[PDB]
Amino acid sequence: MSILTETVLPGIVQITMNRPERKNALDRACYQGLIDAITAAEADPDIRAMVLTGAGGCFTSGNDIKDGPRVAMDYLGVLSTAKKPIVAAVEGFAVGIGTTMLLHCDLAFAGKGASFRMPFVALGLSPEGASSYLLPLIAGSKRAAELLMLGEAFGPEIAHEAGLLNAVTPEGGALALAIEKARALAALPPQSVALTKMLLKRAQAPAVAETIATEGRLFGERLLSAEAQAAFAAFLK
Amino acid sequence: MSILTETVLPGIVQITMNRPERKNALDRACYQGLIDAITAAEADPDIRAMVLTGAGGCFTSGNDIKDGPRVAMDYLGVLSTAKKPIVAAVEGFAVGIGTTMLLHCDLAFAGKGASFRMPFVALGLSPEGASSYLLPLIAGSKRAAELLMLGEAFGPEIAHEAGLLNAVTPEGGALALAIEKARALAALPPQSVALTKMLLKRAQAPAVAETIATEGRLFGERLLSAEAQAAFAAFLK
Amino acid sequence: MSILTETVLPGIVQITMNRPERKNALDRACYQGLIDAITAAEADPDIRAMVLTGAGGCFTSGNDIKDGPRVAMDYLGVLSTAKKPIVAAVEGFAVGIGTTMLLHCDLAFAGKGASFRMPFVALGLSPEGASSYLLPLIAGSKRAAELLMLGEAFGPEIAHEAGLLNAVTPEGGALALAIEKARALAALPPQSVALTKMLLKRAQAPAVAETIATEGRLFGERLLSAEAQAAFAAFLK
Repeated sequence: MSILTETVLPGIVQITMNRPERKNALDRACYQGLIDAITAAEADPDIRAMVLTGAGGCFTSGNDIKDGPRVAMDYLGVLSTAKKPIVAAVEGFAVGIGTTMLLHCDLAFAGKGASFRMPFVALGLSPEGASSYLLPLIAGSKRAAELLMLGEAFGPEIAHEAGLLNAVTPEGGALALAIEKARALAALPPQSVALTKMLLKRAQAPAVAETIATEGRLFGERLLSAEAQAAFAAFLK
Repeated sequence: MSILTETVLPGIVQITMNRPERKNALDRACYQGLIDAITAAEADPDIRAMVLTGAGGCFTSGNDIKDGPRVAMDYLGVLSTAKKPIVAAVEGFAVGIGTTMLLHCDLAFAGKGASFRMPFVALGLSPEGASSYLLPLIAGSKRAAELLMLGEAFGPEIAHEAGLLNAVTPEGGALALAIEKARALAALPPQSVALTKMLLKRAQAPAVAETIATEGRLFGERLLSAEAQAAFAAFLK
Repeated sequence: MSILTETVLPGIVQITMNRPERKNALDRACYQGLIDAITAAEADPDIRAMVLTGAGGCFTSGNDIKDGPRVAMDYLGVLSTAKKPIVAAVEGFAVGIGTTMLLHCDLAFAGKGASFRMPFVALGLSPEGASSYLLPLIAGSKRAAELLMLGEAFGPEIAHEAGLLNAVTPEGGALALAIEKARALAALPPQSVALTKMLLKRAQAPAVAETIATEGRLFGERLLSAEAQAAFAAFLK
């Protein structure tokens, strides 16, 4: 119950990652909570768009180290196959699955001061979220290599240039823009919106599902490597 | 006979959408006219490049509501498989198939003040022109969603950033640049130009042809939906 | 022995195209030399990254006209399947295979004043390096057509915008940045780096190998055309 859900406007549900003490870090129940909200909103004929965001000037710092990867994979599988529009609004940290889940949102906006990173390689792990398939397609392979292979931190402007964001707002302004765009989505003919999203994703969809499964298997392998063991011990200083 | 054709320079045919009273709106005969010009230029060993443009500070406002989609599909099928270079030059409105036909031109230039839009979703319709396949590839999925799913109007700079335009000229200057580039194409060894274009398009070509057919079937379905009926009635105020 | 190899830092080999009198033009032995360096570095467990560059303010002017294409193809086949990171650093001319080999490097940087070109079409030839497949994917089809079909010369900023370069440095500064990024690659867990690179390239890899073979066959055909014969005679004034 660290995942907030409210109908904030007609046709629009807002799903909020709410754990600011731990930078909205995703607990196992958070993944379940996120699966429940999306599922309910998909089944709800009231609802024509979803906005996804985090509380307290933070999006999410990613997977909670304390609170294997199968539930993360279930969430990505749910997120990537949702039939209705999903609009993301990012402030502060969007790290790990914080970044890669943006790949499956139809629209994404971040304020200045946002900080993105995929540090899987540095933890002796491997890509997730179908990032190893999608990111070369939307960012070009050069940029996909600097972000996934080097695991460089990056700001919203690079995130725009890399195909992760439609637009950068000033700081604290991403949610207002996200809600505006969700409103315009909700005012459109919903069947036509759904058909368009499905056709937009038609060519990538089987490769995304097979990539999530293949990444998950390797990620599970990598969680058992000596490199991951040493890197986590290094990450705890 | 609202489609003008002239050999304007050695090796170069200019095909002009000429209906300024209706913003070069495409009539059923216009599609046929456009099919005839491309076909003749393809068969003509005189001809090494085509420039495509509209008269009167306008490219086209798209499909003429008065004057089903099979002939549009035949034109796209013809445009997408032409063996010789096609260079587009856009002023003013390039709306609907006005925009999506740019996907199949090898080069495209627009002046400042150009206005692009794919408003299919707003009319309770669905994507066409193989836009649902190509646009995610050239623009990234984020930007493809704002343009097709929201149907936002957009200018030439966004059209450049979205992979629809090689370059933006000042207003009224797109045709001069288009002709310059067609001249350089015509001065090159034509068999080598043709082989290069074919290899550039080799990976996308079957998916484009199957997407045009699949979009056309859904578009035909959607022309019969209640949503399209209501949206057109709304569009007529 | 115009290909220099040195371990310049721990874990890092630098491979230098060294023929400044002929703008580092690639001789048949240069291709062999480049195959040997990559192969040795791949087999060497000391080595975690490769930097590739040219001497004398030049990257390479490409295939040496004097000193058929099968050895070029063997090099590309080797370059495109290397398991360890490869970082390119470009000054001056990067022409022909000078440009297309950048497609297979994981990272690439050039200084201001760099000059890129794929002039295959102008020589009555055809694309190589799997450029006809990769370049539309990373640059969009519009830009791939201006570069391959027109064979326009272009600078590093366009090379960045076209997905050939991670970043542009000032003149003479590309090697320093390349070495910095290779150092960061070498400091990361190598198995995790290798797994990530392999997953990044997993979807493109069979199409790259089949495209290299198909381009090579057509390139060989084109080396025998009258157009190539006339264009080379024209190129010699």
